[PDB]
Amino acid sequence: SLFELGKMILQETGKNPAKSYGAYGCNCGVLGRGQPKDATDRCCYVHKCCYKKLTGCDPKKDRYSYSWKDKTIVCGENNPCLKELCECDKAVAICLRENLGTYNKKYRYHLKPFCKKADPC
Amino acid sequence: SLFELGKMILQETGKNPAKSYGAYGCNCGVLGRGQPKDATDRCCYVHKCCYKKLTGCDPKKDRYSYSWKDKTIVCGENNPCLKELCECDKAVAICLRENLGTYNKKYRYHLKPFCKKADPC
Ligand SMILES: O=C(O)CCc1ccccc1
Repeated sequence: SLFELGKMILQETGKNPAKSYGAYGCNCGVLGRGQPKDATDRCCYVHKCCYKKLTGCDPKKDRYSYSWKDKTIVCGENNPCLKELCECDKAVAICLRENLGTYNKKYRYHLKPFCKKADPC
Repeated sequence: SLFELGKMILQETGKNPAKSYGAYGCNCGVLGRGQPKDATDRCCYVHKCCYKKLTGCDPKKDRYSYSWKDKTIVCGENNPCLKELCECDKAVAICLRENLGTYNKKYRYHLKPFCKKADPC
């Protein structure tokens, strides 16, 4: 769900997930996808493209189990969809941390309706 | 559009609109409505209910003209829909400023998918 997604992003980046990534760019947080704005945004593009196959689970609401073991996100889920969902969230969390170097605060509270359409997944 | 709306909220409250009201509560900013969580959220519940009386104007994208005169938002505006929309945005801006006294930061980046459903407008 959004709870696990948020903890993962916090754990990886060390930043408040809802505040930095809840409305970042044309892809991250609320809503769907659009043309990415930078690498941080492109992380979430893939993240949502990754969500697309889970038809599945509710990526926002369905909870799942995972562990923070030696500063590594370990998905511990039986249930195919939830396991895939957890791996989606793990990936984006990692990607977000790797691209902290180009995090732009000007995209933090982006107005998404004015985003250009995204390429299909 | 979101630009005039955000400017209004800034002018009345003195606060960053996207940051304070972009994802506040179950009703402020992105998405639809849910059960209000305080007075400030309820100011956006009304705001979104007000959008539903419009006649084909786009509340998120359509620009309109307004003036900041004697510290009052004065909707100019030709085009009747745009004017009602301007009045809708003006209302919530004032309402948001009037209810700054009970603004709760813990609702700032609220997780809206877990909000309980709103009544019909
Ligand atoms: O963005 C923050 O970290 C806190 C911001 C804030 C600014 C003004 C009043 C309350 C909170």
